Amino acid sequence: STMGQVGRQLAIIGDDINRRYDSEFQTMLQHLQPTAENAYEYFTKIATSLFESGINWGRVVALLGFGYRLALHVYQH
Amino acid sequence: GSSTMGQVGRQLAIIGDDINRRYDSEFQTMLQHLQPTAENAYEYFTKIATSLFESGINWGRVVALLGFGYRLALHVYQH
Repeated sequence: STMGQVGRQLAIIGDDINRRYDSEFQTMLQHLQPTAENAYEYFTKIATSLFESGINWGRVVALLGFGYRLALHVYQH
Repeated sequence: GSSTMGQVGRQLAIIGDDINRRYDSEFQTMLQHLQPTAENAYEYFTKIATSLFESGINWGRVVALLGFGYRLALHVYQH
């Protein structure tokens, strides 16, 4: 039942993560204007340049979220 | 674009570095309060994950759970 307590604190963290950077993702997507024909190439090099300048869990998270929004952007366009 | 990929990559580096330090303290508090071992880490994680997601799931919550699982693994390895 303490599993709910820890689970509730992750819900706050995740909901805070979900809204804190959601706007910053869409700004990049508008400046990128990605399509199905360039999404893979855009994503792969962006990932390489991000990680070759350093990698940590937060950067992995930021890239995962970017890739998720990038996929949503391409599906809707 | 060419130089464009560096700009977006640098913006993700800022976001990731802000994420990495914004919640790192909140995770370690959870790990100290749970005191997980190799023999209860899986049960701890699965129950926490089910209760987290059954109250709702979004990208941030998936992210928060991944990070918790990563730190939980680091904590168990160190003990």
